[PDB]
Amino acid sequence: ALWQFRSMIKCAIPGSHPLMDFNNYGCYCGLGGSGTPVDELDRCCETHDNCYRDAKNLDSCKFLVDNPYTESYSYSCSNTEITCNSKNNACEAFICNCDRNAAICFSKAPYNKEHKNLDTKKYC
Ligand SMILES: O=C(O)Cc1cccc2ccccc12
Ligand SMILES: [Ca+2]
Ligand SMILES: [Ca+2]
Repeated sequence: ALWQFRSMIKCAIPGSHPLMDFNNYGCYCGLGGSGTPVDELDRCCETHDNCYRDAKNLDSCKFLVDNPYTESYSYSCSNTEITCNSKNNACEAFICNCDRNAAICFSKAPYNKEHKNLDTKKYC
């Protein structure tokens, strides 16, 4: 679920504040997305967006309000290590891995201040 993804980021990148840092970054980090990502970080977000897309299109999963963000899994954090609980059902595991892969990705992408709150009507 959304809150848990926020905590994943705090786990992968300890000195970080997610809502502020990664929301409305580039073209994909934020609600929806458009165009080509600008950045490796932005790419991390596009892949996340696509991961949620695929999850919605697993005909065996029916998320509340049709939003995968709505779905909790369990997962733990041990010194930069995110671990998805094996006991999460197939749909929760999938979402879990979207979030975790995205937090691992964010932790290795260059953060470019330029791109925070990008003019998306122009550059995306
Ligand atoms: O996925 C989204 O729609 C927005 C979104 C994207 C990336 C990181 C985030 C961190 C905290 C809250 C929202 C976030
Ligand atoms: Ca997005
Ligand atoms: Ca759940």
